[PDB]
This record gives sequence, C-alpha cells and structure tokens, in this order.
Amino acid sequence: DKEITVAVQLESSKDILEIAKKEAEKKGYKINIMEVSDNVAYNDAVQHDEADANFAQHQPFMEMFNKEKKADLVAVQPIYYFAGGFYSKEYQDAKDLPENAKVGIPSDPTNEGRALAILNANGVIKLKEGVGFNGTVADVVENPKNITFESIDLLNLAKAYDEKDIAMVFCYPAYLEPAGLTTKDAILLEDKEASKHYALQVVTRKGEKDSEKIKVLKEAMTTKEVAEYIKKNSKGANIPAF
Amino acid sequence: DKEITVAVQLESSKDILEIAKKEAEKKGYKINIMEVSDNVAYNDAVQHDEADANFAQHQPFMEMFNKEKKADLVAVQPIYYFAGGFYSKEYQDAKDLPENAKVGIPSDPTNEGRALAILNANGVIKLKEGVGFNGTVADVVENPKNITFESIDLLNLAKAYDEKDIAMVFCYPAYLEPAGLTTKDAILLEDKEASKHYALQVVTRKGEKDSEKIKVLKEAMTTKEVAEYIKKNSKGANIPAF
Ligand code: NA
Ligand code: NA
Ligand SMILES: [Zn+2]
Ligand SMILES: [Zn+2]
Ligand SMILES: [Zn+2]
Ligand SMILES: [Zn+2]
Ligand SMILES: [Zn+2]
Ligand SMILES: [Zn+2]
Ligand SMILES: [Zn+2]
Ligand SMILES: [Zn+2]
Ligand SMILES: [Zn+2]
Ligand SMILES: [Zn+2]
Repeated sequence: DKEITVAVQLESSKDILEIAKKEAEKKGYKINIMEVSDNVAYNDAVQHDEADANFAQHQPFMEMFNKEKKADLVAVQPIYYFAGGFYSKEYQDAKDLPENAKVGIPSDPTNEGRALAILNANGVIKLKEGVGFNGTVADVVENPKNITFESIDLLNLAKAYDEKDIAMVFCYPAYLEPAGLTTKDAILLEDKEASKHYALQVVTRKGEKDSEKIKVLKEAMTTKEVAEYIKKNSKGANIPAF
Repeated sequence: DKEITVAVQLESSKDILEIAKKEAEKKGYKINIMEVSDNVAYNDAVQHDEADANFAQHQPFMEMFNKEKKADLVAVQPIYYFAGGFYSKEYQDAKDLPENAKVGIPSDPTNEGRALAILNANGVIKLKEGVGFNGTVADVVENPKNITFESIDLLNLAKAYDEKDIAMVFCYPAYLEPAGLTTKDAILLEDKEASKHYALQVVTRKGEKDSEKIKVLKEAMTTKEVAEYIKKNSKGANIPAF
C-alpha cells in the first residue's frame, strides 16, 4: 500500500499537509487528509488503524490520550512551536500586579500546566517541587500576592484581556489578533525550550514508527517549502521545529 | 444580602431559572442569572464566591471538578433527568449486532462511563468488577462480539447514527430530533435509577448548603410550575426529579 492517511483538525494543519502531499506524490505516495472537528477523533483514528498518522497535537497532549486509552501513540517529528505568554492591559510587568489580583489561565489541564510553568519560571508563584509542566493550581506552594487563578476557556482568554477585574491573562499568539496584540506585548513570555516541549508533532502508532509510509511523511513535512509556509502563513507566530 | 447569583450554561437552564426568579421575587429575593458558555466557568464561579450556586451539571460531573480543584461543591437538589440509550439504524436489538461491530460512545470520561454502564447492565459487554458508572473501554473484561468502541464527540453522535460502518450509537434525547428519533426507537434504554444518578442538580459550596439563600433557591425551583415547564419545554424528554 502506497497511501498515507493523516488525520488533522485545524485548517492550518490541513494546509501544511497539502504542501507535504505534493512532495509525497513525487515519491509515489498518496497522502489522504482526514479532517476532524474535535480533539479526540484524530487519536481514535490512529489508535484504530483508521489513519496512519495525525498532525494535530503536542506530545504532552498525546501522552494524556495514551494514559486514558492504554494506547501506544508516539511522537515522531516536531513540526513547529509557538510562545505562550501573559498579557496585561494595565500593568507593565508582573512585579506590579496588585495584591489579590485575578490572573486568567486556561481551564484544561495540559494548558493550565503550561501557563503555571511560565509563572513558576518567572517567580510569580512557586509550584511544588518537581511538578514541572504538570502543575495545577492546587500545586501552588507560594503565592506572595495571593493571586486568584481564574480558570478560563482557551477561546475566552483574549476577551478576558479586556475584563476589568482580570489583571493579566495567558494567551497564545493565534488568539492575539482581535485584541490588537503581538508576543512583543507579552509581560511574561515562555522560553524557547519550554515552547519546544509543546511543539506540534507528527504522531503514529509505536509499531508503525519505523515504517516506510511514516518515513516518507516525515521527509515531506520537513522541507524548505514547509518551513517557509509555516512562517509565512502564521505571520511569524509559528516557528519551524526543524 | 437578598440576591442569589446562579450560574447556567444552557438556554433551557436559564429558562427554568427565569421561572424560579418569579417565585423567589415574591419571597423578597432577587435571582441574578449568570450565563456562561463553557463547562468550567459555572464551577469556577461558585468556587470563587462569584456565584452562589449553579444549575448546569449532574453530581458525577461536579465531583470531577472537586477532585481536580480540591474544591468543595455539593449537590443540593436534583431537578430533572433524562434517559441515555443506544440507537441502531440497521439492527433491531443488541443480540443481532455483527461480530467486530463498531459502537459509538461519548468521548469524554463521564459520558463514556454512563454509556458503558448501560451496555454492562444489558450484557453486551462485561466491565471489570466494581467500576460501576466509572468504566472506561480499558475496563472491558468480556467482549464476546469483539466490539470496537468508537470514541465520538457528544455533538457528533447523532450523525454517527447514519454512518455506514457504525452498528449502533449512544445518544441523548435532546440530540435525536434531526435524526428523526425518540427514546421509543432505542434498542437499549438506560434504566430510571441510572438516569437519576445523572440528574441535573442545584450546586453550591458545602459551607453554603444550609443558607437561607440556597433554601429559597431550592424551594423556587421545585414548584408545580417548574415541573410543568420542564416536561413541556423538553417535549417529554426531561423528567422532573421532584
Ligand atoms: Na471576572
Ligand atoms: Na467510521
Ligand atoms: Zn487554508
Ligand atoms: Zn523532494
Ligand atoms: Zn473565578
Ligand atoms: Zn520537554
Ligand atoms: Zn532542520
Ligand atoms: Zn429560552
Ligand atoms: Zn410560592
Ligand atoms: Zn476509531
Ligand atoms: Zn447513584
Ligand atoms: Zn416531589
């Protein structure tokens, strides 16, 4: 078989895969792009051999699926990353935050940990020893300003920037446009090594990781043409991980 | 203070609370309805004293929030319940399912357990001893037909009914309309005691559960007028739990 079914969720992932599909066809392979509209479907597909791979998540998100489903997905190639950050409409820096400030963070566990790791790295709070990227609010062990962490859906974080009683909010570069911002406006920015931890990955089953199909897929997704697209199409926000 | 802030997500919950708001006003209380658009916000609000109560979830869903946040929410009054069920476009009953059938179940843990409990109760599969309503696919210990469980977003379950390679799918009565069905068409229907386990509840903080505000709220949400609305507005699908 010379067909490679890759499941994706975002239009951006589909568009990246369309570039790869051009290249793979020159090597005798047909990439079929399976489009899905929720964050489980692309993993279900690969788990059940309904897709050969997916391009939709970072490794930490994948590992949550494996643990829940006792599945065997592996990340085989990082493609791009971006910088999480905190944004404050009224304050210049994190030292200025008011006592009992409310701070907006993502409501889902993976992104909560990502946001809290940035605060921990910057001394805003201290997390319990060793929790790393898996911290939750309950792991806060020092909170000098008595910050209240407001758990906010990813989709509502940009709006929370303008909310009067929210001192600062976590956001991703994709969501900064309507609010009039870039990562240049961030008062705390995720360091590059942490962003690479969350790079979007090509994912497949463990047993398939060395197959010819996956080799062709990796090779077609890591060319100059893909790197240039990633940068251009994201307006500089997504950084190629190769 | 004579104001009661109740957070809700669904328009149906808001409409039920508007009836209650009429009654509470006659007892000297003003109910403020806080509308939210995701499944965390209503719990965050009550956790942080931003709302006095919420009306949006069942107790099992609430208990997941408590465990994650080390929070202290309690369910104080069930309001209505409905029957989960399985629906099959091509088969009359569950004994007829083909070998290696694909069966659609909800992709989120709480609803996965609810769906699997129905299969377990009806002998379609057997779950590991004692998992009750918290089963996952990994807890299946007997699977005579070698069913593959397709993990499908709640919003996509009704469509999966018409999917050629899906033998049967779990669905809720709210989602049956476009597909042309009622619970009468169910080939397996959740028993009443299990549906009551998942009754939508009035929820508050433990420390507030005996307060005058919560007493007035419970009383205003459990009248004849509310029961009739629940039944009429749902076209018979929601059954009052009082
Ligand atoms: Na607020
Ligand atoms: Na299918
Ligand atoms: Zn496009
Ligand atoms: Zn080439
Ligand atoms: Zn809050
Ligand atoms: Zn790492
Ligand atoms: Zn490189
Ligand atoms: Zn209405
Ligand atoms: Zn009365
Ligand atoms: Zn599947
Ligand atoms: Zn029960
Ligand atoms: Zn009664």
